[PDB]
Amino acid sequence: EAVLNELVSVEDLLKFEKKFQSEKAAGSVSKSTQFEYAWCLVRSKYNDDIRKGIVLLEELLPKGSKEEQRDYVFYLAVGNYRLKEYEKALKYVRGLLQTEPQNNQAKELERLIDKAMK
Amino acid sequence: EAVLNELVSVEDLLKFEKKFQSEKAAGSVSKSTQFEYAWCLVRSKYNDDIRKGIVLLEELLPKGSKEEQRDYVFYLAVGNYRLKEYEKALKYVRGLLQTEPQNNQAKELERLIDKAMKKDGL
Ligand SMILES: [Zn+2]
Ligand SMILES: [Zn+2]
Ligand SMILES: [Zn+2]
Ligand SMILES: [Zn+2]
Ligand SMILES: [Zn+2]
Ligand SMILES: [Zn+2]
Ligand SMILES: [Zn+2]
Ligand SMILES: [Zn+2]
Ligand SMILES: [Zn+2]
Repeated sequence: EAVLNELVSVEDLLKFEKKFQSEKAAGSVSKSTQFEYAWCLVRSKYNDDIRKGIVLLEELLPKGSKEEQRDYVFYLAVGNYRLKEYEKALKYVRGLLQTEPQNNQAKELERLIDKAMK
Repeated sequence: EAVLNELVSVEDLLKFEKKFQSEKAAGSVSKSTQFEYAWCLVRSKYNDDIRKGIVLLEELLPKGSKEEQRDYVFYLAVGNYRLKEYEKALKYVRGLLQTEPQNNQAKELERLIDKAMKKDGL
């Protein structure tokens, strides 16, 4: 239920933030640590987490491989979709559908963005 | 959020499945990859995925360090809670509370398990 979703999310966000702030103090944030931190931020209920999570994914975009960039663009569309930036979230998932046309998860996300605009 | 949570779950579950199957074909499966896959499995909508995630966590339990074992025990309690293995979920969350008495997440999880048992008539 909602209480269980809150418990697991708090456990993950508390661990990933502590791991992110520790590597940031050491001047060496790995891409996995920054991605998992932004992954929890874009799934948060509050906008100042979603905005922060989108910023972290934008920084990882010019530093990841083509397979890693697809996972970043997917959650950039998810993050902007939850910030009601529907037009920007569409160009992210459409550009993702150009390289993976048969991605059922990305194709279904386009439906949510389209139904939100309509 | 219902359709959106389904999308994020399948996207992560498919990504870590391929990374798990690739390392499995290589012979060696790292603890980080096996944990991340099991972490998504115990959070899936379907029960068969949750059971597979519990098995992967049971294999990592005797291997990991004391800090890694706390995360294994925490999600072993979450997985068994969703499968309504209540007494099994209690022994895990009570074991984590033995080493961390001030863990509000495990303390609230123990109350959640207790509520679900009374709602189910046990
Ligand atoms: Zn936070
Ligand atoms: Zn707020
Ligand atoms: Zn906040
Ligand atoms: Zn806030
Ligand atoms: Zn927050
Ligand atoms: Zn498959
Ligand atoms: Zn992860
Ligand atoms: Zn702990
Ligand atoms: Zn107790």
